[PDB]
Amino acid sequence: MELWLVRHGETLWNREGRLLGWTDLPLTAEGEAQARRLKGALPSLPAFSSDLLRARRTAELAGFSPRLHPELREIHFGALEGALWETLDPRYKEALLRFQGFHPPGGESLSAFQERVFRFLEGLKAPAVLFTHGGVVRAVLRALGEDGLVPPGSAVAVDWPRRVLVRLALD
Repeated sequence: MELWLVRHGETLWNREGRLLGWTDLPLTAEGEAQARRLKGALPSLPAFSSDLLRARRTAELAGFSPRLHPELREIHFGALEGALWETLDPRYKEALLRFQGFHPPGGESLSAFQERVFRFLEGLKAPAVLFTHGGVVRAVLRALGEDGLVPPGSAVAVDWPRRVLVRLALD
């Protein structure tokens, strides 16, 4: 199934390097610029979006009127929301780098996050554009044998659940 996953534009915590999950930050001026650039670079397909502000705003600026789904939200970091990556305990850093065995207090485990994301994707019966988050895109890429956290305001098209089709980044 052809699915286009879009990572929302940048927020302040992108440059600050803080874990950004359910904290509802708005896009920065540049983030909105990145979103605008997506308009015309994404196919006209039904759209779904994380209900978090930065994702919804990215979808709007990209020219879409998506159906909101909490299932497309970034992982919930719990007590780690807002934590600087730099000073994150090595055990948490490794869990996030290896994408396994991560369950922050008051948050969501990586395995539960994956279950949530993949269950949502399984329900998509036709091609669509999904406005979402870095962790969601990473979960999909990693499950397809590819690594890397695509830049803010960029997109990746995949043939779910078989392979990545194209990675699209604009300047």
